[PDB]
Amino acid sequence: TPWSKSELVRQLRDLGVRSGDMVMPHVSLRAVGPLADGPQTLVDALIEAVGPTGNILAFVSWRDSPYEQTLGHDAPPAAIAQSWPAFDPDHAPAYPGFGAINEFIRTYPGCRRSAHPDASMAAIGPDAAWLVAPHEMGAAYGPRSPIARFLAHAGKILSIGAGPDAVTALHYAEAVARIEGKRRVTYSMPLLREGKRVWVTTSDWDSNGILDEYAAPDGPDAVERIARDYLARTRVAQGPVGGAQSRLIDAADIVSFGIEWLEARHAA
Ligand SMILES: NC[C@H]1O[C@H](O[C@H]2[C@H](O)[C@@H](O[C@H]3O[C@H](CO)[C@@H](O)[C@H](N)[C@H]3O)[C@H](N)C[C@@H]2N)[C@H](N)[C@@H](O)[C@@H]1O
Ligand SMILES: [Mg+2]
Ligand SMILES: [Mg+2]
Repeated sequence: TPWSKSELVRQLRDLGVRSGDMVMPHVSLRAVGPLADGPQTLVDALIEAVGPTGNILAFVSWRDSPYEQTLGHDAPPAAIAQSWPAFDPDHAPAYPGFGAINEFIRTYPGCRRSAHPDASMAAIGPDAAWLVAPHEMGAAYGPRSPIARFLAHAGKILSIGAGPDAVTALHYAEAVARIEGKRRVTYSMPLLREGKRVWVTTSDWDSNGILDEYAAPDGPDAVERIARDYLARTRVAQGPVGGAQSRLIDAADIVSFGIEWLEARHAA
């Protein structure tokens, strides 16, 4: 029988979500199983669980990010440059590959959306505007990004059937780790500025693997390795949300662990 909003809220409370919390979810809807009203049921449950003073932050990206089409070039290729849509935060759909729940989050009334087209973050709650801006090119997951502010805001990572590789906040640890050999990428995104499309080319840390040994397309990357080690070494509330094995992780603690993990393994 499909899970109801009330059942999910009670499960979230059992896992340790409290009114007023700042939560970043990573969801496998397949693991959760059927929901009374589809994915919206779990969105509504998350909002109820954090309450009217709580906040949700999600990494939603953009269905049409021209990442692969511009990667490695000093400017967008001519055909891309002429016809790609500018990123419009009000209308651009979320990227399906990071979870189908994210499009429901981003379209929720009052949701705010960050300006970085590839790293776009959506937030719901009283602190949403403060969470989502600034989000500049060159600051995808590191200092000055919404992730940085999430980590300063008592953030909790709510993994609902998701694997250790899903922990986006660990890209902050990669950004700040004092290690040699860090990989960077160059790409271009089409922004809206005063109603006009402006292409911006930037470099940033490689979010597909901070060192060569973490950058195999299949993984495992550093996020996955760090998170697997952390979860083997730390008390973390675990329990069901819907049909999904779930965990509620202190974000600052896992990111600090990840910085240490990288710096212990890689020369400065
Ligand atoms: N590397 C191994 C990991 O790979 C993917 O996760 C990555 C994404 O690939 C990356 O995406 C970027 O590169 C994509 C491919 O070019 C673009 O499509 C996308 N627009 C662009 O933002 C995110 N920023 C960070 C995330 N950890 C898998 N989901 C994950 O399970 C696996 O562990
Ligand atoms: Mg508050
Ligand atoms: Mg809207």
